[PDB]
Order: sequence, then structure tokens, then C-alpha cells
Amino acid sequence: NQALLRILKETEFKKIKVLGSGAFGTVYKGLWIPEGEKVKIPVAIKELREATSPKANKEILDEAYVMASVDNPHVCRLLGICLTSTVQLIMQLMPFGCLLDYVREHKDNIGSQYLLNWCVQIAKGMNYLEDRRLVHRDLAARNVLVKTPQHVKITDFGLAKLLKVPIKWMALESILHRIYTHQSDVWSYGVTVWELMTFGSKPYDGIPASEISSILEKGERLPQPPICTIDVYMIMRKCWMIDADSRPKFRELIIEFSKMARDPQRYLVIQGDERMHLPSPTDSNFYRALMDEEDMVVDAD
Amino acid sequence: EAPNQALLRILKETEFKKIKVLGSGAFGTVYKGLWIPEGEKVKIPVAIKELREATSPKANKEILDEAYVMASVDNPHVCRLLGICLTSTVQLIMQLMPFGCLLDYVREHKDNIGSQYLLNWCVQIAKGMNYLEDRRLVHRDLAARNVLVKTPQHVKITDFGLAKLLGAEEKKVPIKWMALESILHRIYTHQSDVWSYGVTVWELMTFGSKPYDGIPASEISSILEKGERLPQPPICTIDVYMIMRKCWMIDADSRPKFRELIIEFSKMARDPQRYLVIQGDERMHLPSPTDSNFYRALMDEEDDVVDAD
Ligand SMILES: CN1CCN(c2ccc(Nc3ncc4nc(Nc5ccccc5)n(C5CCCCC5)c4n3)cc2)CC1
Ligand SMILES: CN1CCN(c2ccc(Nc3ncc4nc(Nc5ccccc5)n(C5CCCCC5)c4n3)cc2)CC1
Repeated sequence: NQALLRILKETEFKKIKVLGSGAFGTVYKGLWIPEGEKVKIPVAIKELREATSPKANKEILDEAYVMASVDNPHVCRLLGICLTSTVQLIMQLMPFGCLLDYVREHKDNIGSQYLLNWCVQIAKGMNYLEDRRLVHRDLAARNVLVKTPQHVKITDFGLAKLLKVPIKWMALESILHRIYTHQSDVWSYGVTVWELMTFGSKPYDGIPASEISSILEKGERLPQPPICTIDVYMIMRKCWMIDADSRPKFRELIIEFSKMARDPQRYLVIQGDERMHLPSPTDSNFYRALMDEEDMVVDAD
Repeated sequence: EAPNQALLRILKETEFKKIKVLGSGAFGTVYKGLWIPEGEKVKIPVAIKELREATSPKANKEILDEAYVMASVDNPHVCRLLGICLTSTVQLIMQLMPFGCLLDYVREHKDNIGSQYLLNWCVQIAKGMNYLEDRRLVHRDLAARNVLVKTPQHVKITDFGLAKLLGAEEKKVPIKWMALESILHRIYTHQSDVWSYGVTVWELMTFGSKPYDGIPASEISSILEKGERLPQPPICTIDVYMIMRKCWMIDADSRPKFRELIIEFSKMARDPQRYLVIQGDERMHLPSPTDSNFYRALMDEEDDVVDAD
């Protein structure tokens, strides 16, 4: 459905500051000016890194439409595109920024309930892509966005297809043969979950990328996170099985994490966890009106 | 109820900072403000209205019960009160709308506004008021100034319950928007809200013309008593003007009910050209599906519009 993607002229928006960057490109906080209107509306703009092996414009657009069609509460939807000399992608700007940064910032101060819920939400997002026969190919903590602390969405879907390689998040078959599948995504999902539990620790730190395929073949895997019970780590371990069909399906993951969300304290052992706050209804209603109006969580009991 | 307790957020002064004044009103002064959630680095833009001291005042608990009622409203076309800070000055916190009030917008865009927009705005405002009437609530101050634009396609009534909470001295009062019974005896009812709706529709059709310009506020009851009314706008057909005329009938029960208005204005929207005459109207048309989709994603994720047959 083309109605979903809006092509924009350069004049109708401006980049005002840099938010970050990736292997893919640079991201800017931008302002959209509706023509004939006096408002400026904040957006996030990614200007694509320039185009080694440039693809036909029609191909870019077809990929954009698919990108534009994503309709789930936990997957970011591509809103607009401006293509000139350069390709620029427009999406909603999220004040909280990315999940990897958010966990680092609140490093030991995050409650077990938030963490398990995030795992559920990402899995729900991934499940949606699988239903649609779509492979993200680059799931990572940096590519999850915080709409509100209680709501997160996967971003950057389609980009990897659109254009270094993230070896440390990759499935062994993908590293070896460039094979990408939902199951490979499952592998990345496990790594992403490992990032959350360790509060944004870098995976395989101190081990170079070239060594990584070799460590994996040996049977080495990321270590059990300090807050994680065996019940959680095992799911991660399963995600990293060599035989891909052996790895869990995204649907199963939603259930396991949801069950855990019901009794977070049993699953995650975090210092001061009792002290930590999981969001009140009054607080939740305030958050929704201000930031998160859209349709969309598991609580202890 | 518990549900009520949840809807209104008690705010500390530490929680928010006022940054800029968006305007001033009889009720108070309005600022674009930033909310900082505890333990967070983000600042969230919000609208804070800081209340002018009430005509003879009420206890905070009294203030609070009324605030719970305001936080209570849950309709697409009525602004809901998100939060309150009562520590010193009374401050009301609500969602910030970039487009601003509808009255300024029509004034700004008078050359560029289509029939489809105008009729739809009437449907939406009537819908919101009908919702308040169902809740057994009287706004008491309807005016174009008190309607906010979420997006050009979507509008919301604001400032509900302020009049009652604030009061007014007998000795700033929206006389020209008021029903005669309200002016003379200070009777306020849904039927009086209906009269205001008539004036608000007038404000829109004339594109922000002041009502009764050149007539003193003091003279207003008399001119009305004589059967004087606001003139028919050039754009408006007789069928529209008559509806406005019904709204200003002296007998309250004779006046239209909001549900009736919703239906009638809704019918009109289906054939917009028939009911209003605007030069270049075919150029001025509702946003296409692509623009509509974009707009909603950026600004309007909540919750229709009636389009031509
Ligand atoms: C020192 N900090 C740095 C982080 N920061 C911040 C960063 C991002 C946001 N919000 C936001 N919103 C939407 C985004 N969409 C993409 N990504 C993206 C991908 C494809 C198309 C459009 C955007 N991003 C990226 C996510 C990775 C890190 C850079 C911003 C986005 N980021 C709010 C605050 C505030 C200052
Ligand atoms: C020279 N002008 C200055 C004004 N301006 C502007 C002002 C407000 C907004 N948006 C916005 N949003 C929420 C509002 N909530 C109340 N009012 C309000 C009342 C009670 C509780 C909370 C808000 N307002 C009033 C609407 C009438 C004029 C003063 C701002 C609001 N207005 C957008 C643009 C554009 C440039």
C-alpha cells in the first residue's frame, strides 16, 4: 500500500541536530514543516551513508513501501522518504532514545519487571515480522527504541537489505554463509536479551570479530548474566544453538517471558529490586497522554 | 472511584518548569512547559495554565474534586486534564498543541479554508459538547478561542469547568457568547451551551470576525431582547444560518440539542458545496490518504471525518 509511504521534497523539512550514527548512516533530529503552515514538527531523520553498490531507485522505493507497511506496536514504521542525491528516511522522534543507551544510564536502578517486559515486547515485534515473512537481519539493543519506559519498539527494519557487519550479534551460519532467516534473527534476539540483562555490556568484549566464528565453533557462548536465573539464561543459550531449527520460535519466547513477568523477582535477582519502581496507573496514564497515544503489559501476580 | 484517582496526576514544582507564555485569558496565563519524569533526563513539552486567583476561593479539597472531574472527561474532542500542581498557585497541566487555537487558525488561514473543514469542525465541536451533556457537565464558556487544533482535521474543546472553578465577580466575561438567561440571571445549562455553540459556529464561518463588533457589552441584553442577532455570513446558505438562528432563540427548550446538531451538521458535510459557498472550494479539499496517514503518525495517534458523497 503506497498510501502508507509519503515522499517529501527537501524544502518541507530541516535537520537541526545530530543524534547519533551507525554503519548505515547518520541520524538527525529534524523538523517537518507542513506546507502553508507555521508549525515545526520534530522527526528523526536518517541520511543514508552513500551507497556503495547503489541500487536502482525503483528498488529503493519498493523496499520503502514494505518498510512503510509495518504495522505493529513494537516495530517502528517508516513514515516518509526523501530521495535526491541522497536517501533520507523519516520516522517518529523518540525522546527517550535507544534502549541500549537507556539501560546503561539506569544501570543498576532498573527493576526486574521492566527488563522482562522489554524482552516480551521485542519478541512480540519480531513475531510480527515473522508472520509477515520479513527478516530484520540486524536486531540489536541499539536498534530498539524507547517510546516510554513501558513501551519499546524495534527500529531499522529493512535497512540491512537496503544497503561494519555486526559479527558479535550474528548467527554462525550468517557469519559463514551470509544466510539470514527468522532463526538467525532469533540468534540476534538472544544477544539483544543478553545486552539488556548486563545493562548494556558489550558482547564478547576484548575478543576481536575475526576470532568470533572460531569461538562459537568451540562452543563458547556469552556468560550467564549476574542478575539472571538459570531459567532466563537457558532461553538465551537456546537462541544460540548451532542447529537453527533447534532455536526457539518467537511465539514461544513471548509466552516464556510473559510467564516470568508474572513473577519477575523469581526470575531476576537484582539488588534493591524491592526499592525499584514499576509504573503506577496514575503514572501510566500521564505517560500515555503526553507521549504514547497508540494502541498497546504483564504485571506481577 | 479508583479509576478517577488514577486519571489526575499530582505534580510537584520540582517535576515541571514553565518556559514560555503561549497566551493569556480571563482564567489565567498559559505556558509551554516541560515535564521531567523523576529519575529521567528527558524533558517533555506540556501546556501549563496558571490560574488567576479565584473569585472568592475554595479549599484545595474543593479544588481537587473539581479537578478530578476535569481529569475525568474521555472523548476525542474534549481536552482532558492530565495533572495539577496546587502547592502555591494552582497550575493545570495538559497536552500541548502546536497548531494552537482554532480562532487564530481561521484568522491565519481565512483565504485558504474549505467547506469540508468548516462543517467537520462544527460536527466535532458538537460531538464534544454532547459528550459533556451526557456527563451532566456544562462548559459555560464555549468559544472559538476555547477550541484547540490537534491537527487541521481534528479539533478539541478546552477549558471545561474553569468557569465554575474560577467563578466571576458580578462587577472578561464572555457576554457576547452568552445566552440571555445567563446574562440576566446567570442561568447556565446545556441549552445555554447550545447558544454559545451558535456563536462559535458564527466565529468560524466569518473566519474569526468578532461578534457584535461596535456594540457595547453592556448593551447586549437589550439588543437581544429586541430580537437582534448576528448577521448571516456571506459564505453561509440559509439552511446554515437558520440553524445558527435556532441556537439563539430566547426560549431555551426551543433551541436545538447537541445530538440534533451533530446529525444535521454531519448531513451537511456529505454535501459541503451545497451548504456553503466558497470561492476556490474545489481547490480546498480534505487531505489525501497519504497526507492523512503521515499526519496521524506524527501528531495524531489517538482514536473520523465525514467526506463528500
Ligand atoms: C546524548 N543523547 C544521545 C541520544 N539522544 C537521543 C537519541 C535518539 C532519540 N530519539 C530517536 N528517535 C527516533 C530515532 N530513530 C532512530 N533511528 C532511525 C533509524 C532509521 C530511520 C530513522 C531513525 N534513532 C536513532 C537510534 C540510534 C541512536 C541514534 C538515533 C532515533 N532516535 C532521542 C534522544 C539524546 C542525546
Ligand atoms: C503568538 N502565538 C502564541 C501562541 N501560540 C500557540 C499557543 C498554544 C498552542 N498550543 C496550545 N496547546 C495547548 C493549549 N492549552 C491551552 N489552554 C489551556 C487551558 C487550560 C489548561 C491547559 C491549557 N492553550 C491555549 C489556547 C488559547 C491561547 C493560549 C493557549 C493551548 N495552546 C500553540 C500555539 C502560537 C504563537
